[PDB]
Amino acid sequence: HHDITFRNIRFRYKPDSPVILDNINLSIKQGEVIGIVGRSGSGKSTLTKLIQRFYIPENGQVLIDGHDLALADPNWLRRQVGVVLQDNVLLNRSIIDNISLANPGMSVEKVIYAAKLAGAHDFISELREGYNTIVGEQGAGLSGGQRQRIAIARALVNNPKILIFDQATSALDYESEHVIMRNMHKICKGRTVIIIAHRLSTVKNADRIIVMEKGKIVEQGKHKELLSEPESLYSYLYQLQSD
Ligand SMILES: Nc1ncnc2c1ncn2[C@@H]1O[C@H](COP(=O)(O)OP(=O)(O)O)[C@@H](O)[C@H]1O
Repeated sequence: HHDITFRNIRFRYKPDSPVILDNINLSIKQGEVIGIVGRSGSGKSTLTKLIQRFYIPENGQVLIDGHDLALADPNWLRRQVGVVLQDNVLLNRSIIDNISLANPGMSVEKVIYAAKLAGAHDFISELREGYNTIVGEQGAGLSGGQRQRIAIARALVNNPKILIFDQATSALDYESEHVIMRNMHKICKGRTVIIIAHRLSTVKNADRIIVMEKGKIVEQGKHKELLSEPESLYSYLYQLQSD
């Protein structure tokens, strides 16, 4: 059983626009943790946009959990996928409102569980106003790494079977980075995970790494296998990011 399948996917953003995704074929097993890497503009983000049916491919199919997304209920699909957004925590609103910003009438309990997996609960619980803390600046003063753990909690709150991490657009403080990496196995447990990675090192221990270039998957495998292809793009990108 594959949780996510792309078959022969062709996609451009607008009728005249350039083909961005060119005959993408991908099958991700349930519970697999996938890293997608590649230069900027290679199509990484577009791939995840298709998973959420934000856009519709001119050719080929996307299937989630067996189901062709053409036919799947858009509300169900929405609940099936949690996305860890970058820089998308509403400042004028409380931590709990921010975490439950999908189903506002859900359990404080479910909010807490998700913050705990995300490694946010401990810092939230030591705030004067706790979960009612208004996230925004002067109202509290949450750091960027703290807001990011809130973003993970948000993605996790409805217990999605698929979790997607959008590419990091920023550097997090060492403590936030540390807590997240320490909790990653708990966050991903029981879910099919896609991580769009800035630094290759981020997805070193993924079950499989997908290497995209100019809208195509050019290489795929575990890190060690990808580095064994002598002239691989993966090796080149790996060398470019080495210290
Ligand atoms: N909304 C959009 N409309 C038109 N082109 C877009 C849009 N979003 C992304 N693109 C383009 O599609 C290509 C791949 O984008 P993207 O999927 O974001 O790559 P990546 O995540 O690898 O950096 C780029 O040429 C980018 O400018």
